[PDB]
Amino acid sequence: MLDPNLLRNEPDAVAEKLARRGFKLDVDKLGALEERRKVLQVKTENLQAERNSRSKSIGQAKARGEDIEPLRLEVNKLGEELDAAKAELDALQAEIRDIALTIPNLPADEVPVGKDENDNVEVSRWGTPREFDFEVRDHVTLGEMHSGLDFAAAVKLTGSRFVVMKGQIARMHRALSQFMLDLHTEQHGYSENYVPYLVNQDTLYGTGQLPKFAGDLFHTRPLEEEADTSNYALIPTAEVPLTNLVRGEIIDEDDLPIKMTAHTPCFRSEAGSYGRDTRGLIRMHQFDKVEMVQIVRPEDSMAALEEMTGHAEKVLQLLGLPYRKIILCTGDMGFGACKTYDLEVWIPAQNTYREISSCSNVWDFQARRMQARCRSKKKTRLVHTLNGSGLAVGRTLVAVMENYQQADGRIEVPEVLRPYMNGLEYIG
Amino acid sequence: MLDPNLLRNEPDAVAEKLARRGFKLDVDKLGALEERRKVLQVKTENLQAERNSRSKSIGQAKARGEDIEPLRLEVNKLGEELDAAKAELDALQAEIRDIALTIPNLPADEVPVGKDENDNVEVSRWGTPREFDFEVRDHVTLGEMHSGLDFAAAVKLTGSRFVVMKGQIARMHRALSQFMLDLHTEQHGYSENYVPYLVNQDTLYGTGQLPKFAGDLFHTRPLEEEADTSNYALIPTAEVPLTNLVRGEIIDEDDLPIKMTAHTPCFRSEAGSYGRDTRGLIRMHQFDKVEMVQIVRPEDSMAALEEMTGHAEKVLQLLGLPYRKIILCTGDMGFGACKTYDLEVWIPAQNTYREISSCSNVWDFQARRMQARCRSKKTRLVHTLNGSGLAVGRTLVAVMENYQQADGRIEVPEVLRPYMNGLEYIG
Ligand SMILES: Nc1ncnc2c1ncn2[C@@H]1O[C@H](COS(=O)(=O)NC(=O)[C@@H](N)CO)[C@@H](O)[C@H]1O
Ligand SMILES: Nc1ncnc2c1ncn2[C@@H]1O[C@H](COS(=O)(=O)NC(=O)[C@@H](N)CO)[C@@H](O)[C@H]1O
Repeated sequence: MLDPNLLRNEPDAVAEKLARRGFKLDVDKLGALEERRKVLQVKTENLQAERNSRSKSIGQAKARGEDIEPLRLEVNKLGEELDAAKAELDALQAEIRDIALTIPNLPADEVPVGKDENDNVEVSRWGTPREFDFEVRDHVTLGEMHSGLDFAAAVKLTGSRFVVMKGQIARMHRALSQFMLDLHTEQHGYSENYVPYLVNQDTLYGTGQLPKFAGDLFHTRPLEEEADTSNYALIPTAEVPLTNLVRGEIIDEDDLPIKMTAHTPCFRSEAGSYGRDTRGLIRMHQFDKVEMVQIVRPEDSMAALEEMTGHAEKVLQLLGLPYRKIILCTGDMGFGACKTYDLEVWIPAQNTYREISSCSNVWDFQARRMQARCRSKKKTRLVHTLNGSGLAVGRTLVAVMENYQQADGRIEVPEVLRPYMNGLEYIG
Repeated sequence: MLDPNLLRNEPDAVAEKLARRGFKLDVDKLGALEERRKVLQVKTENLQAERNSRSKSIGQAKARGEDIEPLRLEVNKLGEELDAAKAELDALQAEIRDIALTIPNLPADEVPVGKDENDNVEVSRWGTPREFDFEVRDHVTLGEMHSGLDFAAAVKLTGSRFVVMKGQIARMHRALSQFMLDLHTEQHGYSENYVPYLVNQDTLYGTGQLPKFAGDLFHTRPLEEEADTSNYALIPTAEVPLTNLVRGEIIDEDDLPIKMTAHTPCFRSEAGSYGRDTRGLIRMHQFDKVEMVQIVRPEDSMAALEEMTGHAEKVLQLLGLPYRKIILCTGDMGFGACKTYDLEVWIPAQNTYREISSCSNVWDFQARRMQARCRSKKTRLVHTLNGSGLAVGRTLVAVMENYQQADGRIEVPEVLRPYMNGLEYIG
């Protein structure tokens, strides 16, 4: 959610910034509801003052031995008028909240204006894509050769967009997640967390999956013994449970930043992807990801974005994987982001770079939904939140398999993963 | 599923064995359906002979120049009767299979007869429970002290019977999983697998979760774009996807045994657990577990059960955790097992042992459902086995409580220190 004061005091300036994202805010519809809400708030306050005064008059008339029936009739009338005005105000506030919950975040001023991915801007590059002296194989072919990636088995067990990994390739996928968690928790200052992989509706509203993106998730049916409290969804990223750990809290500013990481499976319906990324591990219903989340004071979020993006870049550099860093344009950003960097890793068989991390500054947008606040050394204000992949493990495995392949199909194990793979030098 | 030959031709002998595990086979109902099936099979044969004979008569009457119209109508009526016979036979065969899928496995002869968990038999015990010179703290209190187990945060994110682990305790939980996978893959001969955590209905029938235990699982709603193919359930154990990897296969016996391991989250509704293990990590909707699965030739499954149970015992021994090995009696075994060992670990704050692994020989029960066979020639069903090596959450409970110090710090078990960047103590 955006600051309601920006929506009430600068609705036209807010609408203009939102148009850059391709979002059309109906200023006049919201303004008419806000005007009706102000009228109803004044009415409820007037009715409450009038009812309270008439109640004091009853006490006095009763003590004076006067007839209290005319006053009792008035107090009853006023109580019902107050109940009607409160019901109308609650319905109006709900209508306003429903609109407010559909609005994407305001982009930061330095975000370039653009309509889609072609308008994103490269800000830096690292490393040189390997020049091969043989015909490269993609990760699916490499995984078949080593009996390490089995998509057919996953279709039998479950369905499309799942995988079964086996043996040395499964060990390498595990080693990547362990190297990532260790780097972030031993060198980058994040605290490790084990989280639920199912979450409730309050959590989904907190991070912005709800109300607009229910279709992007897998939902579980309620349990018979928890009939009214188990409408859950599988997490699409650890950003959702981690960010919500501060929901409803007031944190002392001196206890910020809070830096968290977790390795979890991530579940996505991938709706709207018919025929998109049908090869291999690129777009799965289930993928592992090592996530970074930061909860910071509002003054420090742009600085924290650079730090967190650097933490993701360090994973790629230590793995020897060439990449490019892109700033997303206004039209290509996620709902809650105000500024995002994507890291795109070189994928030899595709002869292009593919997204391996998104790092975003969410400003106070999720903090507002979650009422996550901070207190200065005594008035409170919303914190800022940030999230970033460090990294998507499946896509990192694709990049390692393809960039480290040898002419005979073996895959050299990157130096940093060897201590996690019992010293193994090559797959195959 | 049981061998259909045994159910059809020695139902009372099968009933005698099933009654020892507390299951009453309805021999009368099954026998009545089987007789209707055999009668319909004969009726179909009578009808087909009549249809072929009347069709042969048409050809003769056509060559002679006689009126073939009455014989043509007779052939059509016989075709309709054959159609009805076949539909009734298919419906009956489905009804018989539906019943067959509700029957538990036959217990092995050496399984002690008993009614419930009080009739289980202790086989062996290892180690000696620690004697404490201070008041024992439970894992929940220890987890609060170190800001490492946060159940209230999990209620806020999700609901009851979930947890959020943080910091050193979360790292210890991870180290346990890594130590277990490395032991099984590097010393015990298991192949590591990454598996789906959602599975389809065929997979659930393959391992026995369906038809009877749908209420034990979390089910996902179908996806709008996979409307007829995405009725999935979250896995309750990696046994489900791993064992189904051999579904529909004919394996050369020289390629057996197949030994697989995986580390996965496990999801369970825990229906019927009102007020049982309300506090802590012992009974959760989500828990991690390092699973072992073996696919073996039928002659080797009892030896494989001893080997696999020993693999799970080695995790406890290496972690210095006292335990007991129990053989479950007939009345306390799970649906698909023919023989199960319960490894139970010492839990200081509860002053008792709690199950940390179940190791089972499933005989040919899942192999039959999955049509997983092997060739030595003729084919036969493989045997399947599964065993926890171990449930990670309960192992964490056991490590936290058994290694606690007077001041609330927790000594890190020696074997986990290389997986915890050399950390000696939690705190
Ligand atoms: N369906 C998918 N299959 C495989 N990898 C995926 C899939 N969807 C996303 N990813 C990977 O996960 C990364 C992060 O996903 S994201 O949606 O862009 N961003 C987030 O989820 C944020 N919480 C930051 O991690 C992507 O950059 C991509 O590498
Ligand atoms: N809800 C739960 N929460 C935590 N741990 C559990 C839960 N249910 C079972 N476990 C643990 O998981 C172990 C194995 O579970 S089991 O159902 O007994 N058996 C299996 O699942 C078999 N596939 C062997 O692993 C149990 O011994 C127990 O230690």
